[PDB]
Amino acid sequence: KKMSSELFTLTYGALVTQLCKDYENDEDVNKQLDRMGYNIGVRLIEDFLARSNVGRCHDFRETADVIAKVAFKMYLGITPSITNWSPAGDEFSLILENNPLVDFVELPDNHSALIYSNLLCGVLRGALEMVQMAVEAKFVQDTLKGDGVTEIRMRFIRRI
Amino acid sequence: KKMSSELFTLTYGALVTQLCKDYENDEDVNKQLDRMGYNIGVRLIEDFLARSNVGRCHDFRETADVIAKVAFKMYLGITPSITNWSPAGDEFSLILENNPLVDFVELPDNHSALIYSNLLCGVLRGALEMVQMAVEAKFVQDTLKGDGVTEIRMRFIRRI
Ligand SMILES: *C(=O)CCCCCCCCCCCCC
Ligand SMILES: *C(=O)CCCCCCCCCCCCC
Repeated sequence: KKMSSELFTLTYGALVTQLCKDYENDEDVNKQLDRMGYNIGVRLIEDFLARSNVGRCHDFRETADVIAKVAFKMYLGITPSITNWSPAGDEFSLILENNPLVDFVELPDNHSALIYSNLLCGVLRGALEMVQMAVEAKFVQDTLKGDGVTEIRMRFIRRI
Repeated sequence: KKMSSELFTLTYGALVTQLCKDYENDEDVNKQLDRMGYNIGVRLIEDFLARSNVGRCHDFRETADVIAKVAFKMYLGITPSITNWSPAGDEFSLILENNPLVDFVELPDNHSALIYSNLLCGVLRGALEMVQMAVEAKFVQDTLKGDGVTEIRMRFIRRI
């Protein structure tokens, strides 16, 4: 059954806090969050494929639509918009007006290099690798850093 | 907006995995999970009170009903049953047939002392402390350990 995001967001917060304690270095935390996200994505994809009707596909644009309109809604309760497609159609952006994971959070002094929700990039990359799609996911905008929106840039590297 | 539990459960899994790496001792992990839960509960209560109609109360039985029928549903998508009330009415149990947090999980060799979802005990204790209620929350049954259900025993210690 569906649930609100508050407990999830606070739990993610505990994770970030623990990593900051474990490494005392924002860059290390960013790296670990992405790694964990990757491992999560490799597992999460099995659940998604079982609960969706995409079957076996490899189309990048279809993948963008499914990620934004189905996966994000299913696992985070939000529907980001798909924007800025590259001429080649191998790059696009996910625009989030609101990011549940940053609720109740206030990025402190000197923590500017920290990419708080970096876990999501790993999830996207790990999940897509399992469907034979090598991609690059990265944050280019973050409301926690004063930006108007949160933006995840997606780039298709090659088929695996 | 509401969301499924899979990403939350896998994220919690990453947290437990990290703690196991950080301490290499199940008892330490249990302790840290509970501590984190406590900190989460102290914050989560503010969100709950703002989104509920309980106002300022201190009744233990009412609290049990609200926890099981409102809070668990709101934050975890499940409604545990309330059972085994003590004669004094200062103790009760939360019975969970299904615990989202243990999905996709298989408690390994020698990890028997680990209380995988211990975070929840801390959440309950921390949240209740903020409403002037000192309590003890502990797992007495766990489906991960072969039990028929997951059981969280709640005991009212005193008003703060
Ligand atoms: C076929 O060409 C489309 C296949 C799309 C598969 C998308 C899998 C995404 C699941 C994980 C994303 C989680 C985002 C929060
Ligand atoms: C008045 O006597 C009842 C007040 C009950 C407050 C309950 C607060 C519970 C919120 C945190 C529990 C989270 C469980 C997943």
